[PDB]
Amino acid sequence: MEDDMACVKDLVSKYLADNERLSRQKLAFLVQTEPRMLLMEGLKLLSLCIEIDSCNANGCEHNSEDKSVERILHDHGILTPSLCFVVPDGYKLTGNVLILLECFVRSSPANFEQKYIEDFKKLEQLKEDLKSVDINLIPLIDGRTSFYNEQIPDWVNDKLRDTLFSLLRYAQESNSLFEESEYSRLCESLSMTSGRLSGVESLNVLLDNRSSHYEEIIASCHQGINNKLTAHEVKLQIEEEYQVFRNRLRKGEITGQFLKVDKSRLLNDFNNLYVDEVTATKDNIEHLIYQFKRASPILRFLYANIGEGIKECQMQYWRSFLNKVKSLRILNTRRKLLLIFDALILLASIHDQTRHKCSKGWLGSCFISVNDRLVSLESTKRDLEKWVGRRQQSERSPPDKNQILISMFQKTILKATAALKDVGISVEHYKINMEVICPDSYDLILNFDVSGVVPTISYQRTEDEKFPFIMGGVELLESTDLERLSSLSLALVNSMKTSSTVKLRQNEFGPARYQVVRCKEAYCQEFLLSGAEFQLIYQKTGECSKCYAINDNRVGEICSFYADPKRYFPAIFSAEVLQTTVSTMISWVKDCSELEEQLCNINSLTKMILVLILAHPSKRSQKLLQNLRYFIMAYVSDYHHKDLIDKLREELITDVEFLLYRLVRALVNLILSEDVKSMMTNRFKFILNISYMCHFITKETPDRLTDQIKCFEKFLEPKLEFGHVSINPADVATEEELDDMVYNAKKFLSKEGCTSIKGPDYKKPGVSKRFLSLLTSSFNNGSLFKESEVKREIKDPLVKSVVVNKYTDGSRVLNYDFNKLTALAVSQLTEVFSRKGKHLLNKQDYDYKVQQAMSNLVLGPADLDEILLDGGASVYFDQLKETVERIIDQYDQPSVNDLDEVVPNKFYIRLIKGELSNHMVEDFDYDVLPGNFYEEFCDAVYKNNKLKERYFYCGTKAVATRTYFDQEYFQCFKSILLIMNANNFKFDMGRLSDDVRISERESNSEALSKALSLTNCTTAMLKNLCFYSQESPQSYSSTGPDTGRLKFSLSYKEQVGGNRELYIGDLRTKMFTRLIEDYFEALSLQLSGSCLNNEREFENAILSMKLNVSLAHVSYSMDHSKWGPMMCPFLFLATLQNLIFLSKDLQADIKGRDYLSTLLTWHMHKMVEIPFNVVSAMMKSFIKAQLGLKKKTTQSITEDFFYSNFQIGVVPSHVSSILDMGQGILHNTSDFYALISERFINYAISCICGGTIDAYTSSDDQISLFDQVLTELMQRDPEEFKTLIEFHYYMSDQLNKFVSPKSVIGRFVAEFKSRFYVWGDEVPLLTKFVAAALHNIKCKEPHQLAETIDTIIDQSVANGVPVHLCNLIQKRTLSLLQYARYPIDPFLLNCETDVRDWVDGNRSYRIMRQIERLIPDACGRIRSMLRKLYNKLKTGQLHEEFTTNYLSSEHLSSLSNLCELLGVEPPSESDLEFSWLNLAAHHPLRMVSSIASGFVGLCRTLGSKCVRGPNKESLYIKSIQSLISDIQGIEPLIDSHGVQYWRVPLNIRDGNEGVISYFRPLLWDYMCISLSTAIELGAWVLGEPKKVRVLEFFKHNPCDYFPLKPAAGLNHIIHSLRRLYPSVFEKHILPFMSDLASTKMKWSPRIKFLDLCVALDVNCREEHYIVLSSELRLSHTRTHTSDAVDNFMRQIYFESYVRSFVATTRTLGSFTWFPHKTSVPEGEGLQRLGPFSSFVEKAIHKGIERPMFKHDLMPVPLVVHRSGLWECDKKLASFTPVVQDQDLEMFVKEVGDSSLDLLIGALSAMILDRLKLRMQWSEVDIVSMLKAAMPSNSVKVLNAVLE
RNA sequence: GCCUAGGAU
RNA sequence: GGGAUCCUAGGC
Ligand SMILES: [Zn+2]
Repeated sequence: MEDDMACVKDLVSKYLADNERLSRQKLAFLVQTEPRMLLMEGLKLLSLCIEIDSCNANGCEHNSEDKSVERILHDHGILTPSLCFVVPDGYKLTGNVLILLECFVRSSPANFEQKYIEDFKKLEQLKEDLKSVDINLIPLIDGRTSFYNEQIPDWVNDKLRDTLFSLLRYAQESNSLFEESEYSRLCESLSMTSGRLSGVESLNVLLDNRSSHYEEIIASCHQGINNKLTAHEVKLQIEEEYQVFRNRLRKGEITGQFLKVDKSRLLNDFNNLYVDEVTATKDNIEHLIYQFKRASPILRFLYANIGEGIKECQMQYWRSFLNKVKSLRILNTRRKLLLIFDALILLASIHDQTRHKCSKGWLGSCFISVNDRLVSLESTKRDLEKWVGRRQQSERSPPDKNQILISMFQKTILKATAALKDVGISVEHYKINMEVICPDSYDLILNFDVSGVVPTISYQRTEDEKFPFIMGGVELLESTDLERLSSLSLALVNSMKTSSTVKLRQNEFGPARYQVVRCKEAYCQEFLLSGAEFQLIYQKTGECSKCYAINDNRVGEICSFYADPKRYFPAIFSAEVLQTTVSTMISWVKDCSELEEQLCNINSLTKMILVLILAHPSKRSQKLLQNLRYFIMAYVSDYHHKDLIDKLREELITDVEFLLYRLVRALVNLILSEDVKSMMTNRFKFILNISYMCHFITKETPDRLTDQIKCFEKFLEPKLEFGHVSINPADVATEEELDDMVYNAKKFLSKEGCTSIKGPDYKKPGVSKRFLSLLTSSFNNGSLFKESEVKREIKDPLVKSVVVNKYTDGSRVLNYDFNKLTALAVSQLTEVFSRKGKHLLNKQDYDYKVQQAMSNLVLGPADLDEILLDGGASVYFDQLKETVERIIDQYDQPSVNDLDEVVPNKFYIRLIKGELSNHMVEDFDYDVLPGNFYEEFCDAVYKNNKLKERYFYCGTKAVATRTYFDQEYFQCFKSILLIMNANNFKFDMGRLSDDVRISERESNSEALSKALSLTNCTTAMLKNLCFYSQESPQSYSSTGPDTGRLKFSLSYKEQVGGNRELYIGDLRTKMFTRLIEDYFEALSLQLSGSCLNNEREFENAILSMKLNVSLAHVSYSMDHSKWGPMMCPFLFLATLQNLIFLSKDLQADIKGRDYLSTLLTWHMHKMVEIPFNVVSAMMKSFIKAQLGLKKKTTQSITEDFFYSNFQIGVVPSHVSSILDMGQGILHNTSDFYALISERFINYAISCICGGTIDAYTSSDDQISLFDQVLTELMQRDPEEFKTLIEFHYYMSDQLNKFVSPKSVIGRFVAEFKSRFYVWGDEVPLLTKFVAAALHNIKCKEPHQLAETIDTIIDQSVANGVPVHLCNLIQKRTLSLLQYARYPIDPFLLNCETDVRDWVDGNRSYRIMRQIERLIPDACGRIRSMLRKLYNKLKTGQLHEEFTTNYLSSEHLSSLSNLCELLGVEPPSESDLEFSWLNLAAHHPLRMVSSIASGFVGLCRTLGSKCVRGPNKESLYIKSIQSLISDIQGIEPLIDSHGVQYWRVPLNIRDGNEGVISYFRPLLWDYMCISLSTAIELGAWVLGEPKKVRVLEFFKHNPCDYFPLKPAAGLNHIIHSLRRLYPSVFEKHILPFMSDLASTKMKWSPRIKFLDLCVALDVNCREEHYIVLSSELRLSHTRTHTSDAVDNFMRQIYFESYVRSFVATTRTLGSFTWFPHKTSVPEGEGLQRLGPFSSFVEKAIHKGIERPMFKHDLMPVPLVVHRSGLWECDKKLASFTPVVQDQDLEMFVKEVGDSSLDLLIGALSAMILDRLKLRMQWSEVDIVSMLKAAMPSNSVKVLNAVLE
């Protein structure tokens, strides 16, 4: 700790500015050794610096020797009788007036004003005495709120502050030095404030340690470049390059890379694109539609022809009851559970049959028994026979099988009921019959014969003949297929609620167990199409791809397939949507005369496409549709890339895709049809929207492993050609790695072009020195700016999951073990063999025997091994055997298992474990267990000393120890759990599966806590958690800080098409990157053109675009490939080290540049990790290929790259190359680079030709808007235009920026960020928004999905979607919700919306509309009543007799009280009876990824106790339904769409408060919602609704639009917050963004409306819309800075009268009403400043802190007197704004509270000095104002003022 | 492979 | 990716 004081003493000796006035305390601090002495001297030094800086900035000389005002005056030559001893911190005299000063620091507005008022009273108590010598005193006060002075570098400042606080943090010393008051004041003074600068300059508190490796890098980055070239010079180089390029090109030495377009060739190649197996020339629609319906199982089932055709049985009740019993894990699943449970349902069906001849619940020999299981009957009889036989033998080794069977039945049923009756309710709802069990049944069982069909499931494919129906019977134009598909998809989705059961029959014995299988069956689901039923059958549960089978009763097993439950979602219940989609889509192109005939064919084709998408959803069918957009984009263009068509040829596997290809090719050939020309825009829209029919599938991933391998290959494969791949770089970098790094850094800049015997070689990384020098020089010469930059010099730019590492020692592991991994792989392989491999290969194959040997090796139960030796593989096993043998030979803190030591009946424990496995501890149920059990458990735990001290404290155990004695057992049980932290292999597998990892993961905040808790300032700030904290390093090498290097990790982010990469960091990597990110973004913010962060740029982009397509100017829409993995931080550093910013200052520039150099140098050395499963799978491939068990495909380069390093020893773990930039990490710097480079390139092209170009960017995309000249030239000299484009390609390639083959050039479209535009018409996107809105449901409260879908629909409607679609979607969602039977309240969603209900409505306005529609003739007067009420209130007549009198008050008859307080008749007596059931009127509903799983979770959660009691309990929803159904005065009511709302009588409104506690009346909610919305929106929403019939039909062309705008002081809000709720205000706005502790507000206008609005609220963009003017008719319409400147003026004027204050840069700015350099133009309120205009400009709006002199109006300072400005005994000028009644009211309120003579004198003086200027007072009153202000004594004050 | 009793899912 | 039984003891 001594080193701390040492180094800080060194700093304060060095960096302290030379001034002898600091020397004294300097000495006093540089000599002490006692801690307390050092703290005192340091704090005194800091306060001295503060007061010095203050007295300098104000203009008062520093009282150094600490004189006294008596002495201060008497040594100045005046007489002073006697004073009280006061010590000033500075003073000054001017003639007969005096100026004092006093300053301090306080960081809390509560403890701020105290010092202010104390100093003011201490000064006035001396002014009163001073007044009698004819001398004026002016008591200045200053209130700085930070110790950040100006004579001291700030990093030294806080480096001193924190070490002082630490030395002060001696516990014993702090205690035995002072009390808690001053301790608390001091600790919050060294608060480690975030300061005013960036947060990286703190680097200067650490060593350099930059010995040798850091030099040559900078040299190379600075060696060849020449960043000084003049402006004119660059023209020469540019011209020479252009000339040599054109010359060497025209002679045909380089390619052309660009082709002109022709529709013929494009169509021809698009047709013959896949021409190797689509043996077709032309296409007939008829044969197509014919062979479609007979394609594949689902299709052949849909369009088929089937189905030309309540009992309260005794098979359901039993089943429901047994299901419920099974749910709770009561019974021990042991040697034979489910068999008896099957026998019981067998007897149930037997009994039920012979009474009413039921025909249900049966397929051949099958019956859905318990958990959707479909058992046979024969094997049941056999196993029952065998069971009773061996049981009789056990009785032998008397009774008959009947007797023992009924005995078991009686025993199990009795145990069942006995367990149930502990807590569970009984037969009361379970209406069962104990006659089912006959006194003899086993015989009756053995005499049951049913005949029928047999069930089968066929795995392998078949032929198209086992289908016993007639294929083509349905028709396209009808909508049966969609409903069949909906039903089937729902039957699929529902296949997840099954729980993993325990099978009964292995069902097969032999390798045919994957061939057609039928002995028994397994689980099954039920669904109805129109008439009869159908069973859907599967075998194993979960959510993994498997087989299925569709069984029926009249025939067996219509088909079978290979689907997967998820990914089939977005079709359920949505049938009348898709049809409407297709219809409105067709509706566009239906007027093309040249297409009149075969139009119906188009219809069929469109429909067919959609059904195909829905029937066979698969990965590689998405990209085919997506890529289509680029083709159509190319069609309308002019020039396209040379190598385009070879992109749309990815990969196809099975047939269906080729069917889709043929269909779409036919449709394109028919739509395009070169001999038709009429409607181009509509066909454009049609095809384009057809291309977006890809989102309909899903966004998820098909697999995991082969999804990770792809991304890993994408990562690695391009970093190998360049020839630089390091491996396992240790934290201490050896020399060879540094050497290779230098060599590669040199190689990177070795690019060349157009001057060589080889010419340019595209598609290879690197930058050439010529172009880089040209760029840098042309940038430094200011040849890339405009007036918005030359006039504004660039100010200094300095003013999810996270990985947790492992640890074995000081070091950190970085390499997996070899032999451990070998053992792991072997084990896994043995598992794979044991599960499936053993049932596929023959026993006389060598591979089978090998696997057998390796399995009996690894677990417990040579001529073959000799042949193995002859098969080469000899030594591999010889070593591996002993290796893994030795690996396998090598292998009281309170916990959860201890429960088994207390609770003997385990069933309770299983209950508890389930409940915890569902809900948190905080919301555990009270009634899961018997009430006595809690007390008995608490007793049995408090007895046993062990667990007692393990959870009780004898001296969080405190809260439990205390509560147990007080006998609140439930809180005790919950607490003991909150401590419990519940929230044949011969070795241990899990330990191995954990040892051979390296990195683990954690959430965002779980680590932020564990960080912030281990430091002083518990306010999370950037530069506090890595610089000044425990566990941080001291110095740093050229590689990284002494903690280590910058790790990372890999994963994938999924989208449509392919998947992008995802880097993940640790805490430190994030913390350090964030600084560079913020820096570069702040820097880019000054320059115009970027569009990644801003908003008001993107709209300018859109406006420029829309403007471009009116004159046919040639747009150029680009893109960029491999942007991520082909950028390098070396390039950023190199272009930075040559950047020269503002040239006025000298050093801080290079300081920042060096800091950034160090940061980038750290970043260049990252150590990317490699995932685990990738390594496991590749090792598996290796160990296979070694023996070559199953020869796979020919290995790519990655497998060899691995195996090479693998069969030498080392297993590759980390790779640290140079070539790759982070993918998504270093965004802002990449955008900066792209912007600068693009501007330079456009500059060059301007230099060559005679035109201009405008561009933009987000991260890699771009546009280019050719000027008029470059457009109009293109039509005469195509050669020159093409060569310009080519030279652009070349140049832009030289700077390491490529162009993807999908860019285009055109005159008819313009693309940006996927937002297309055309002339005249506009292009919507229907399919995208529809497919988005179809699946956006998760497992939240059903009151949130409402606003979710409402937001989605509001966003969509703005883009030309027609509203009918939206209503259909809303109805679909409501039906999906009703499927779970959640009783729909009134306001859940408004399924009636219109076109006015979005463009001018909120989320709730539509609620008001549905209510208005529901129950009229009541609101028809409530509206007028609220209208009168609001009209009266808006002018503030009562303004309080409603909020604090009615709103909070009990809504009992308050309405009638309003109606009598306003004079309108109250409602009827049969009005209050309306209400609406609200679940969760006490506490929100308790709750217990993907989408399907989310939906099944939401479907499950409802049932299981979604109800909280009065205090805390649990119930159901059916319960409350019954308990309402009891009371015979409660009448429900429904609407057409379905909206429950009730009628309950006021006569029993009380007297039965049991269930009625939930209900809530409707008109109350209507009133309050209406008032709130009206206050918020425009008050026009309280007219009278109406429907119009004033229109005749007009021929509505399908494309016609009409843009629209929606129909709509923060300082005052903040004022009211600080005036009403101070505690909430200080802790939520000041630390967020504010510093206004030293600010006054005692003179500010007030508003009553806003005040009461805020009191209620605390008590209780969307630019344009684009719609069709063919809809705008059928609707309804309803019937109805200068301020701030004048506020500051009146504030100053009012303060001028209360006292006298000096006018300086700190007095004025200290107020609140002031334009503190906000968004204000040059001249806005400068006319309303009088004598203060120039000061704001010349002084305030430049950063100049000085006092006011006489030269500031056109050497004594100025004094603000009453109204007019005064110098020493003379007036120069004045100013006086206008006053109002309310301002005077607030004035006389706040001033005339305690004293009187002050108000009288002030008013008299104001009247006097305002009369002598002859202004007029006739505009206001006096007497009534006084009365309204002083309600009891206005007479005497009237007399006083008027006298 | 079976019966009884229990434990774990 | 596509069929769930494991341990200990007692009588066998
Ligand atoms: Zn029946």
